[PDB]
Amino acid sequence: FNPYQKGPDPTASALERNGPFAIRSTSVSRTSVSGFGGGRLYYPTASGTYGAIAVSPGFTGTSSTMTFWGERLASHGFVVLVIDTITLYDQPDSRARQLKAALDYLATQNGRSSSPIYRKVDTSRRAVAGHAMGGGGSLLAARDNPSYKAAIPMAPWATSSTAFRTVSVPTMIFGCQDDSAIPIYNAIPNSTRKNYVEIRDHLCVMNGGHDATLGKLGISWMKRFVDNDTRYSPFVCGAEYNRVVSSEVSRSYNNCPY
Repeated sequence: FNPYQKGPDPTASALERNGPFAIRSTSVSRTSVSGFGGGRLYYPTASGTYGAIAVSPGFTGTSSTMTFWGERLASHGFVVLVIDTITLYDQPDSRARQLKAALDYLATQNGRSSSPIYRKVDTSRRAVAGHAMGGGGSLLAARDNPSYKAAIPMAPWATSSTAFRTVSVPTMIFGCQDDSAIPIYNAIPNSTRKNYVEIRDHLCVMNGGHDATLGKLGISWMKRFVDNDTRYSPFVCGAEYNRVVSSEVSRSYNNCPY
């Protein structure tokens, strides 16, 4: 009995579409929060306590460019806050701090009976994700906050790959072959559970056309690590992953099994 397990036993097709949790979304206003630029909160309406995921857009990106991830993750049983940055021009380090703020905001809101997500978040199970500089942001957050359960940097950008040589959070990186992501993956300690999947734009991961495959891989990673849902092992390490990776995928690395 995994107490964090949610949703039906997984299938490829169910992971290639919006999931079985009905979700609502609300706007988090800039005026309500000091540590980030507000954003879009997606949450399963169904009773329960869920893992919390904060997702960063990249450089000049808005929460609206990442709504795919809000809906896709939340609809498979996560509370997902797609942040807007304090400015469009915020660097990775600032995106990292804003992702950490967004997760702390989710923990604070969890405890307020005023909040639609009152008692809906397991504040012990947090993950980060983001696109480009938001990817670098997610990975810096995960570096600084090893209690986090998972990171998914998608087309990650940073000024240094050696910055990630202490990452201790299970990290799935998405690459777009015709775009940095590999030096980042190589820098992560091989003692850290990690996975690289290269799709064949820079915004091939952004709201992209490989939505099916990237969504499946991403939900699977959050399930496996945020929920400890070993039902998804076939989808991140086993026969299903190997099917995905063998097809659309130019290259993949991992240190499977986990």
